[PDB]
Amino acid sequence: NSDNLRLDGKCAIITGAGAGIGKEIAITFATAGASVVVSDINADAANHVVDEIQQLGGQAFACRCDITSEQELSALADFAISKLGKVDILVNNAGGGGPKPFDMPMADFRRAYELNVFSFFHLSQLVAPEMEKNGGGVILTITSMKNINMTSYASSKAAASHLVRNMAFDLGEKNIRVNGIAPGAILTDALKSVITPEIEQKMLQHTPIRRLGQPQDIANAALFLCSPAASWVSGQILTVSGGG
Amino acid sequence: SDNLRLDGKCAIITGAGAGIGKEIAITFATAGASVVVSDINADAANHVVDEIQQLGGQAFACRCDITSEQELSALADFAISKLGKVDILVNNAGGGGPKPFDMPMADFRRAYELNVFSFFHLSQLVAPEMEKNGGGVILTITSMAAENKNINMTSYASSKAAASHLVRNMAFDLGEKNIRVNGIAPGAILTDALKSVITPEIEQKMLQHTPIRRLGQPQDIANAALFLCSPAASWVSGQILTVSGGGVQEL
Amino acid sequence: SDNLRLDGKCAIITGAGAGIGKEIAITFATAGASVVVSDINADAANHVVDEIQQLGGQAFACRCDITSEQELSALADFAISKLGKVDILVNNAGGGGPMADFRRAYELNVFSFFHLSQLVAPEMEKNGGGVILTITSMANINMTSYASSKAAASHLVRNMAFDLGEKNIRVNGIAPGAILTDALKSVITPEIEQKMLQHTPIRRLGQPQDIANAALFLCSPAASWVSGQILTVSGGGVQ
Amino acid sequence: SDNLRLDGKCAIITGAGAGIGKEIAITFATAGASVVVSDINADAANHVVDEIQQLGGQAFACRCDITSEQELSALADFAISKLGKVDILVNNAGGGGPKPFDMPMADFRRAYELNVFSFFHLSQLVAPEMEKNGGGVILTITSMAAENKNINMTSYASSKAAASHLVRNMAFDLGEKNIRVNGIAPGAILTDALKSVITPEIEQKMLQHTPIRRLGQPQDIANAALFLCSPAASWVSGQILTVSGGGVQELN
Repeated sequence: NSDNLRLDGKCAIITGAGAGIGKEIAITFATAGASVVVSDINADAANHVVDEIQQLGGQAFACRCDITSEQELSALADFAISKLGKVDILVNNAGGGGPKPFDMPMADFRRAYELNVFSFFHLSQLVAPEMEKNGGGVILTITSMKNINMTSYASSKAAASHLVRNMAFDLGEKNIRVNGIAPGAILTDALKSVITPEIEQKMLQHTPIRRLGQPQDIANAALFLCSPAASWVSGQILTVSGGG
Repeated sequence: SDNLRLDGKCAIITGAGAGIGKEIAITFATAGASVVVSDINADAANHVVDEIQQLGGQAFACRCDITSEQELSALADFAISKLGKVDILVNNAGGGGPKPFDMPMADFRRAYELNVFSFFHLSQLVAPEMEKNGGGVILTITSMAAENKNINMTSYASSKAAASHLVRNMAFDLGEKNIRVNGIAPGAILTDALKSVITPEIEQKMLQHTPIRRLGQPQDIANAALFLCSPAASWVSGQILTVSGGGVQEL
Repeated sequence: SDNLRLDGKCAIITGAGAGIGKEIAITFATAGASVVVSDINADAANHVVDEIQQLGGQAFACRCDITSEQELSALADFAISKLGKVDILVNNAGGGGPMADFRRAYELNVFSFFHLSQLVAPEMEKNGGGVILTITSMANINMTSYASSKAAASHLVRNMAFDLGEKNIRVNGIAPGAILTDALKSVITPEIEQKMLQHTPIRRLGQPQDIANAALFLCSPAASWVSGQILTVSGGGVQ
Repeated sequence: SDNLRLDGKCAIITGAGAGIGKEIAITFATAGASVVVSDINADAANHVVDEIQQLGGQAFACRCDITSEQELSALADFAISKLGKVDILVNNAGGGGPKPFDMPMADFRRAYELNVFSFFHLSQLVAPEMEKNGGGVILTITSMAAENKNINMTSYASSKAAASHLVRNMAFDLGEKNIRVNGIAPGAILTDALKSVITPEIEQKMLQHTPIRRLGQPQDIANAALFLCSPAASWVSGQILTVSGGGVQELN
C-alpha cells in the first residue's frame, strides 16, 4: 500500500528526462527502486540527471536520443534491453510545448505531432514485445501543457489522449496498462527566471492550490499510475493542474 | 515514502459499513488517519471500528442517513468533537441504478437526494472546518453511469453526472479555502456481496470488453482513494479517476 | 425548404412569455406549428399569443409554474384539449446565470423537463413519434448550482434518448451562452459584458434568435436522425 | 427561406465525389451556393458537377490530393479564380480505418496526413481569403471513433480526435476574422457504397444500440452541414454535432 508505491526489480525508460518534469520522473522512479534509462535530446543533460540519481543510490544509465527518428527510438529500446535485461515501464515526456500562431509554417505544426503523438506511439511499439515477455508492464505519456494560439499542441494533446484510451484495448491483452498525465500550472524553470520579488509575495496571498505546483507533483502522480497500487487503472488521462 | 501517509489527519468516510467505503476506512486508518466511520446502520459501522482498533488505528462510529440535513450537521459536529478537526472527507454513501423512464417522480428525486443534495450539503458543512486547519481534501465515489449512455438509466446516470460535475465546480470555489475535490468512478468490484452472486460464466461476460481482463478488488479503489487524499496528490483537484481496467463491465 | 417547417405539428413551449421561450414560440408559429405558450406570468404568456395571432394565428396561453407537478400536469391536459395531439416539446429553464437555492436550479433544469417528458411521451408514442428539446439555463459566481444541474440535464438527454427512442421520440438539448434582449440587463453592466466578448471568438453576444434557429433545426425533419445531442450556441465559448 | 439558404456564397467541398461529400455539394448548390467540387479523381468531381448543373446550380471540378501541400495550394487558387470569394469550406476527404497496433509507422502517419494536416493547411489557405469577405464558415466531417474506445483503432481514432479538437482551437483563432469552425461526426450512412454490401441482417447488428432504429441517409449529414454553414448558425462555433440516431452503429 506504501510498498505499492515502490518499483524495486522494475526497469523504466524515461524520455525528455534531461530537465523539468521528465527529470523528476526519472529521479522519483530511481529513488523508488527502479532501474532507469534517462533519455534526453541532449547527452550532457542526460548524464547530469544520472549523476544526480547515482549520487542518491538508484541505478540509472544515460542515452542521447532524438525521439523524431525511428532508427534512434529503436537504438534506445535496444540500449534499454542491453543495460537493463527487460522493460516493465515506459514514461514518455513531450516537453512543455506552449503557444503558436494559426499561420505557423506546417513543419512547426507537424513538430508537436512528433513530440506528443508519433515518437510516443512508436516507442510504445518498440517496448510492448519486451513487456509481454515478462508477463506485462505499464506505458505512460506526459502530454504538453487557455484556448487561443494553441492549434498544434492542444490538437496533438487530444490525439495522444484518445490514443491512450485505444492503446489500452490493443495492449491490455498483453497485460500492459496505458495512461497519461496532463500537467497544468507548474512552476517551471521558464517561470523562475521570470518571477520577481513583488509576485512571489502577491501569489503567497492566495491559498497553496491557487498558486503553482512543482514538477514533483507530476512525478508523484506518474509514480502512482506506474505502481502496483494502480494495477487496475488503464486508459486514464489524469490532469494535474491544481484548482485555478 | 511519507507523502502517501495520513499521520495526524482526520477523515470522515460515509457509507463505510461494507464494500468500498469499508476498505477505504481501513486503508486510511492503517495509513495513520484517525477515522470517523459513518453508515446508515450503527451495527455495520461498529464492526469496521472494532476491526480498525484490532489493527492499531483510531476510529469512532456514527450512524447517519445522508438524506437528513440535521443528521449531516450532527455527523460533522461528531467529527469535530472526537477528532478535533477534519482534513479528509470520503463521500461514499450514494445509490440508485436501473429504473424505467415511467418511474414515479418520488423515485427520480431519491437519486438526487442520495447522489447530489447529500454530497453538496456535507461538503459545505465540512469546508469551513477544513479552512481553519489550513485546508483539506474532499473525495466522492461517482459512477461510470455519469459518462455512459443506456436505456433505463435516467435517474441514476443524470444524478451521478451532476455529482461528477459538483467535483469540478466545488474544486474551483473551495480552492480559496485550499481544499481539493476529486471523484473515483469504480469498475465492477468483486466485493464480499458480489462474490456470493457471481458465477464463473458471468465473470466472462462482464470482462469481455475489459482490457486488463480481471474484476476489480476493493483494494484497487482504496489505493486510488489513498493517492488522491494524500499529499502526493496536492496538485490534483477537479478530477474523476476511472478505475475499471480500461473498460466498462455490463450486468 | 419545407424540410425545416412545422406545418400541421403541435408544440408545447414553457418559459415562453419572454426571452428565449418567446423567440422559439414565434419562430415555431411562423414555421406553421400550433403553439401552447406557457409562462409563470399569465399576462406575458397572453401578449405572446396575441403577437403570434397578429402574425398568423394558432397559439394558446397556459399559466404554468413548472416547479409544481400538478401545474405541469394541467398544462399537459390543457395542451391536449386545445391541440388534440403533441408532436414537439420545448422545455425552457428559468435560469439567468448568477440549499433551497441549490435545489431551485434542479427543479427548472432537471425535474420539470423529466416530468414534462413523462406526461407528453405517452401522447407522442400514440401518434407514432415526436421530439423533445431542453434549453438548459444560460449558466464563476453562484453558478455551481446551475452548472451541476445543466450537467445532469445534459446527460439526462443522452440517456433519456435511449428510453424514448423505442417510442420513435428524438431528444436533444441546447446549452445557450450569454444572450441579451431578456432581463440580463439586471447585472450585465459594461465591464462584465466586455469580459464575455474577450473569451467569445465571434465578437458579439447572442440574440434569442440564435437559439430559436438551432431549436427549429433540432425539432424539424431536417434533424430526424439527431438524438442525445446537446448543441452549445456560445459564439465559440467554452463551459 | 431566409436564414437557411446560401444565395451568393462560394463553397469549396473536399472528398465531394461520393457519399456524404457528394450530397453536401448537391444540397449546398440547391441552397443557392456556388460550389467547387473536389475529389482525388477529376472524373468524380465532374459527374457531380453535371448532377448539380442539371438542377440549376453553378459548380466546378478541381481535383486535389489533400496529402500534398501544392495540390492544396492549387485547389485554393482555382476556387478564388472560379468563384471570386471563398465563404465556406467543407472538409470531408480523408481515409484511414481499423489497423492493428503493430502497424507500419507509414500507415499510422498517413492517417494524420489524411485526417489532420490536410484539414489544417487547407484552413490555413482559405482563412485569409475568408477574412477579406468579412467572415466565413469552415466545416469538417470527423468520426464517432474520435469519442469511441476499442481495439485495432489507434491510427483512425487518435487522428480523428485531432481533427475534432482542432475544431474548437480554430474557432478561437478565426473568430477575430469572424470565421465559424464546426464539425459533424456521422453515424453509419446508407450511401450507395454501403447499400452494395448491406444484408437485411447486418443492418440489425448495427441498429442494436441505436435509439432511432434506422441507418442514416447522406441527406441527414447534408441537412446538418447546411444548418451549420447557413447564417441560422451565425453564433455556432467550436462544436461537433453527432448525427447517428443517439447511438453507436457497430459491426462489433
